[PDB]
Amino acid sequence: KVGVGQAHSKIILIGEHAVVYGYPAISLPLLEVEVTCKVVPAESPWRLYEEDTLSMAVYASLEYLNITEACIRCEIDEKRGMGSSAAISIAAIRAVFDYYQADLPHDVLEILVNRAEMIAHMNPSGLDAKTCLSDQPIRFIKNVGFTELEMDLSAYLVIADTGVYGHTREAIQVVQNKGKDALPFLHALGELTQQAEIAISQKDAEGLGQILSQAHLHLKEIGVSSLEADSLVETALSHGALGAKMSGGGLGGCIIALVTNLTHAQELAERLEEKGAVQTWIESL
Amino acid sequence: KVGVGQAHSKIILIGEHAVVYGYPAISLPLLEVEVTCKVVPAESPWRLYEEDTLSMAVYASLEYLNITEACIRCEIDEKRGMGSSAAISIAAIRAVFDYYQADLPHDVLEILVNRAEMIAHMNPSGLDAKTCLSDQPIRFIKNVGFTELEMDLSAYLVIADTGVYGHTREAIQVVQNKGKDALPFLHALGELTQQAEIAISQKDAEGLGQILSQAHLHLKEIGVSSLEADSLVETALSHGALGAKMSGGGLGGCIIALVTNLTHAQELAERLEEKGAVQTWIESL
Ligand SMILES: C[C@@](O)(CCOP(=O)(O)OP(=O)(O)O)CC(=O)O
Ligand SMILES: C[C@@](O)(CCOP(=O)(O)OP(=O)(O)O)CC(=O)O
Ligand SMILES: [Mg+2]
Ligand SMILES: [Mg+2]
Repeated sequence: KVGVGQAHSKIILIGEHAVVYGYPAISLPLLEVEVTCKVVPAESPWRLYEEDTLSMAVYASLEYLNITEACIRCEIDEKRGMGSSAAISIAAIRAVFDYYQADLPHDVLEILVNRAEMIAHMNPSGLDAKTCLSDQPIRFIKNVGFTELEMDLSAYLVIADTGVYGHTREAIQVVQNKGKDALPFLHALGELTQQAEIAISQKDAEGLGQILSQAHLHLKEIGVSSLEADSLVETALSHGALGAKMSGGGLGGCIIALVTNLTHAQELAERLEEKGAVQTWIESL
Repeated sequence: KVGVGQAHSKIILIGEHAVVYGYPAISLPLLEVEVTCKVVPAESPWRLYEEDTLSMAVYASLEYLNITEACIRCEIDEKRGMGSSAAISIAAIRAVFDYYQADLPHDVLEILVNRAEMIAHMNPSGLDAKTCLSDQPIRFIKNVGFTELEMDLSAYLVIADTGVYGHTREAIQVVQNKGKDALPFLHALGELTQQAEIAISQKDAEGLGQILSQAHLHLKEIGVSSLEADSLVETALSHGALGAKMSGGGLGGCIIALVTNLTHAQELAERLEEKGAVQTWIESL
């Protein structure tokens, strides 16, 4: 007997970092980008060596089940770097309960994914987890709620993994340390997110693309982008992408690019891997 | 013309600090404990000198309304120290919109109170604001949600203000810096909150009181209580309180004590002010 669990991932269109301060964020489920965790028997009991979201999901699950001596090991595993912190949490929790064949209502799961994220010190706005449990793009505000969005632009979004494992915590630190000097950054993002909705409302991928490139500049100035991400966006843009920006926690992670044609989309991903992206993925919009 | 806004407050029964890591928290509306803010005309435009939740509520309101030159001043004002960070935010926002006679749906308000709290760097779990907008006690978990609780113990809760202005941010820092050593603290609180629900379910004020005293010890050990708070609880207990603990952000703030008789309640508050509490208040349960 082996326990297995699997979660889908997501990608942030816009609102990264700003969501942390109560500003809206729009994100898209990545239903075909999944993560899997297996749980197996072990000689010695399971221990806690780190504050990473996986170990933390195990712990939070064990605490719940009330098991201190869990003689088990929980490894991971696709599309590697495209699985988020929450995605990993969800998968583990499921794998753990499944191993123990424990009952798991959706409320509980959601409660435990967010708790693991929190004790992993990821400082969740609640957006990652939320989107990984949704099957529709959503509009989100921390500590308040979300609404599902209609998303039909007949466009494609190309996702590229920078290869650099995102230092999300450090990124939140940067924006946090800026204090009041982040307000203009936050403000600018708040606006861009508003227009982003309009554009989406009007099914104007071009308008949208523009807004995204902008979002990237502000994310870059505030200091949470990366050279890998920046050069990938540049490549994106220098190949006719309606727009491009980094998505997620920053300081590593992924890039997203907007396009309205399939030939173009496949071309862009190729071009990107060619430039050094470890993986790519094309999502319909 | 003068703008005015008014919010009610709340008190945390249990889950302080632990709620920050995704653990449940139970809190009670304080409908008769209100805060008021007035907004008036001014010579020079309004500026931002600090990251305190009031100024932050003004800013977030102005940003929303899209007013940069707000030639206005927004002062505060009762039951002083019993008004929370969110309570102050709510009152200001209302006073500001009211001054401008701007439309304000409840969604917007709630969105702006939480945003102000966030830019004021208060690190809201969402509980303060939530309870200040509720008229029923609630069970709460960060980034997930809340449920209203039935609360009928025919008991009284005595609230005492330590006088020391709570250093809530610093307190969150302490628990944050403990890292993994806070897990046992969090765990213990998670449990206590569970029993707290049971007791409430069974209308067992004694059982409940016990749990509260315990909650105070763990809050004290982890290092977020205060001498003023501790000595007040001690006085509470040394006078037959079913239980007592600090409530709120810690490092200052208030104490709550449980009792089931009115004579006892009034007696306790007196005794407490006598010991140095700046204000007291008795809420029905
Ligand atoms: C900074 C944030 O606003 C965005 C984080 O984006 P992701 O959750 O996609 O990042 P990782 O899971 O670390 O790869 C934090 C937050 O809102 O949770
Ligand atoms: C530490 C916390 O869990 C409890 C804060 O309690 P209050 O919001 O009542 O404190 P103040 O408004 O500063 O007086 C933080 C949180 O959950 O928001
Ligand atoms: Mg994340
Ligand atoms: Mg507060």
